[PDB]
Amino acid sequence: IEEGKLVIWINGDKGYNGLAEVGKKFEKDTGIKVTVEHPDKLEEKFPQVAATGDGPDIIFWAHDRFGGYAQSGLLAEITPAAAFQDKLYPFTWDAVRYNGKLIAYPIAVEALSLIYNKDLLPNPPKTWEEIPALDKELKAKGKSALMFNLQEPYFTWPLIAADGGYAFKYAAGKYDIKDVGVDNAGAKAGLTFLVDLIKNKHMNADTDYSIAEAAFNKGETAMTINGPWAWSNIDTSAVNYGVTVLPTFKGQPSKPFVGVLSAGINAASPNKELAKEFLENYLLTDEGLEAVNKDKPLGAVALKSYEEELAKDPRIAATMENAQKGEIMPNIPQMSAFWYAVRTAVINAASGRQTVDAALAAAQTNARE
Amino acid sequence: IEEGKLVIWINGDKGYNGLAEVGKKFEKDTGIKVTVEHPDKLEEKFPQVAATGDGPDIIFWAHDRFGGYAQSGLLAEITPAAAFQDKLYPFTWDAVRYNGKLIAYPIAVEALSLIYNKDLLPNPPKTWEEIPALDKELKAKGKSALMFNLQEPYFTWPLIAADGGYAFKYAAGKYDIKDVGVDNAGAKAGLTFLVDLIKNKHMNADTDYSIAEAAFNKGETAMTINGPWAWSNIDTSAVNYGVTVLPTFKGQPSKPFVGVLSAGINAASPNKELAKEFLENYLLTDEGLEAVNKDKPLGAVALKSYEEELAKDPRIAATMENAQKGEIMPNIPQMSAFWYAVRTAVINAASGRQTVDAALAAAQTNARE
Ligand SMILES: OC[C@H]1O[C@H](O[C@H]2[C@H](O)[C@@H](O)[C@@H](O)O[C@@H]2CO)[C@H](O)[C@@H](O)[C@@H]1O
Ligand SMILES: OC[C@H]1O[C@H](O[C@H]2[C@H](O)[C@@H](O)[C@@H](O)O[C@@H]2CO)[C@H](O)[C@@H](O)[C@@H]1O
Repeated sequence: IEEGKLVIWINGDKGYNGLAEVGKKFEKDTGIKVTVEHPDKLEEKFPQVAATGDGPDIIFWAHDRFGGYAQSGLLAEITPAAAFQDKLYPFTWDAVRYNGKLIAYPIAVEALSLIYNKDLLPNPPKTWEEIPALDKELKAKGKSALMFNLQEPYFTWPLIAADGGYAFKYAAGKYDIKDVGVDNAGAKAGLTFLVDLIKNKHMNADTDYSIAEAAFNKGETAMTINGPWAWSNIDTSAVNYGVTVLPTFKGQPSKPFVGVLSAGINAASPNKELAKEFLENYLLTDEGLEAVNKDKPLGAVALKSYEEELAKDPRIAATMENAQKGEIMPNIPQMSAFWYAVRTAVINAASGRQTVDAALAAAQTNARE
Repeated sequence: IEEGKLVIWINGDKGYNGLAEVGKKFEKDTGIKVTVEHPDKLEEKFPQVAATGDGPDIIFWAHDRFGGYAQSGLLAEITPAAAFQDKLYPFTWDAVRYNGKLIAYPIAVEALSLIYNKDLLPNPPKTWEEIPALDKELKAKGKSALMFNLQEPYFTWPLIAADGGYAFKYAAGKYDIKDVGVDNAGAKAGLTFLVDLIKNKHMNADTDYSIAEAAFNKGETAMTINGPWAWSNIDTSAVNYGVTVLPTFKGQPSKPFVGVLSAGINAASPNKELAKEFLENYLLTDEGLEAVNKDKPLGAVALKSYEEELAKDPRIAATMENAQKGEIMPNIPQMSAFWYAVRTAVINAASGRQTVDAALAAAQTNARE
C-alpha cells in the first residue's frame, strides 16, 4: 500500500461515484489522491490481501463482516473524539464495537423494504400468504407478482426469520452472584483509607446523616457527600455551596452506586389502573416532576422532556458526571443482602470493632448468601 | 387495600409534600384521594405488609430493591404504551426491568457528588489523599475538611468501589454460537413457504439481483424486495413505485437483518491519519453523505444532523420501520459461517436438490462449525 494516497473499497451497489466525488474534494484540499474501487467479492478479498499487509486503506461494508476482520487483526482500532462520537447515534457505534473497541465508523443503516409498483398494484399485500393469489391474477396478464434476489440469503432471510428463525441466540447479560468483590484489595484499600481518616480524627465514626447535614449546612465542614435531595436544605441554609466530581482515590474516580428512583405498583392493589393513570399522566409529566423537584430535587429525571431542561443545572451535570464514573445498581434480589453485609463491615471497621480485612472478609461471605 | 383510593409510600428524604401536591391535582381531576406517607424503614416494611396483600398502592424506592420485591411477587408488572416508554431514557427502563418484565416506572437518577462550601474552600480536593492535610489546616481554623453519613453504606461505597471494589461481577451479554436457530420450525415454515412459491411457479429459483431489478424496473413484476441503494435505478425507470413495510408471515412482521454500512481502517495502512481525516471530516458530514446518497441512497445515515433531514423521506421512514421490526446483525466472526450456511441451504432447497428439512438441518450444522 502506498503512503500519501488513499485507496477505498466499497461495494458496487453503493454510491461509489458519489464517494469518489468526496475523494476529489479531499484531493483538491490536500493533494492526496483518493482512489475508489469496487472489486468483485471485495468482502472476501479484503481479509486475504489485508493479511499480507496489502489491500485498501479503507474498506466499506455492513458491520457484520468487521468482527471477523477485527478478530484477524486486519482493522486498526478507531479513536474518534467524544465530540465526533456524539454526532452519530450510539446504536450505530454499538454495531462497530468489537470486544470493547471501536473497529469502524458507522455510515448508514440499511434495511430491506418491500418495493412495489403502484401502477400494477396500488395496495401491496400486507401478508406473504396473499402473494400466490396475486401472482395467479398477474400471470393472467402476462406479469408476475414478485421477483427479488434469491441468490443472496440476505433477501430471503426476513421471511425465514419471520416465524422465529434466528442466527445465533443472544444471551442476556447475567450477574454473577458468586462473584463478590467486597474483600478484594481495591475495597480493602478504600475502606482502609476511610478508617485511617477516622483514626487520625479527620472524621468521626459516629457521624450520621443528621450530623453530617447539620455540620455542612452550619458551615462547620468544608465538604460533604450527598445526593440531589440534600440541596433543598442547603439552599435554605445561608451556605454558598458547589456540587462537583467526587475526589479520586489512587488516581481512580470514586464510583458511586447510581440509583433510579422508581415507582412500583402493589401486586395486591385493586387500583392498578388508577396507579397507572397517576404515574403515567400526572407524575411523569414536566408539571408533576417539577412539583416534586421543587420540594426536594430528584436529580436527573427519567422523563426526557423535563430532564433536558434540568440538565442546564450544573449540580445535575455534576450528578451525571459522578453517575457515569460510578455504576447503576443491580436490581437483583441479592442486592439487599449485599447492602446489609457492607453496612456492617463499614460500621465495624470504622468503629474499630473489627479490622478492615476481617470486616470485609465477613461481608464477602454474607453478601454471597 | 381500599379500592378507589391511592396510598403512596416514599422515603422521607424525597419531596413527599411536592408529590402530595401532584396527588391533590390527581384528586381534583379524578376525585380519587391520594395519600402520601413516608414510613420509617418503608423499604423493609413494604415486603412484610405486601406479602399479606396489604400495604401502599404505589411504592417509591431506588430500583435496587425492586428485583427483590418482584421475586417475592409483590409487584404488578407494568404495561406502558410504547409511546410513553419512548418519553423516558432506555437505561432507566433497564433499571426497572426484571426477568424481562418491567416492574416499576423509573422516576429520576440519583448520584452522590462532592458538595463543598465555596466560602471555606474555593477549590475542593481532586483526590481523597489530600483530605488529611486539608483537615489539619481547617482544624486550626476550628473547622473540619469533610463530614458525611457513615451509617449508610451507600455513602462510603464510592470510596470503597473507587480502587476496584464491586458487589457482584456483571457478565456482558454474549452471543451463543452453539445456539443456532436456522433449523427451528419458524425457519422451516418461512423457507418452506418460499420453496412453495417456486414450486407453484410464482417465483423462479434462478432469479438473481440483475433479473429481479430489471423485471421490476421494466414493470414486469408488481413487487421486489430490496434496499435503499436500489431506489436510484427505479427513479431512473419510468416506474411509479412505493416503499413500504415488508409483508407479514403467519401474522408476524418480516424481520430483516439490519446492516450498518461502516468503514474500517486497514491495520497495515501507513495512511491511518489521512483515512481518519477523510472519514471524520469529509465523508461523515452533511455534504459528504449527501454526495454518496445522491448517487445511490444510503438509507438512514448514522450522522444525526443529516439523518434528521433524510427522515422526511417516506421511503427512509419505511426503511426504519422495517429496521425496527428486524434485528441489527451480530458483528461476530461466526457471522460469515452463518451466511454461507444459509446461502447453501436456500439454494439447495429452492433448486429442489434438497428438501427444506435436510437443507436447513445441514445449515444448522454448518453454521455451528
Ligand atoms: O447481498 C447484498 C446486501 O447484503 C449484504 O449482506 C451480506 C453480508 O453482509 C455478507 O457478509 C454475506 O456473506 O451475506 C449477506 C447477504 O446474504 C450487505 O449487508 C448489504 O450491504 C448488501 O447490500
Ligand atoms: O441511604 C439513603 C439513600 O440511599 C439509598 O440507598 C440504599 C438502598 O436503596 C437501600 O435498600 C439500602 O439497603 O442500601 C443503600 C444505602 O445503604 C437510596 O437508594 C437513596 O435514594 C436514599 O436516599
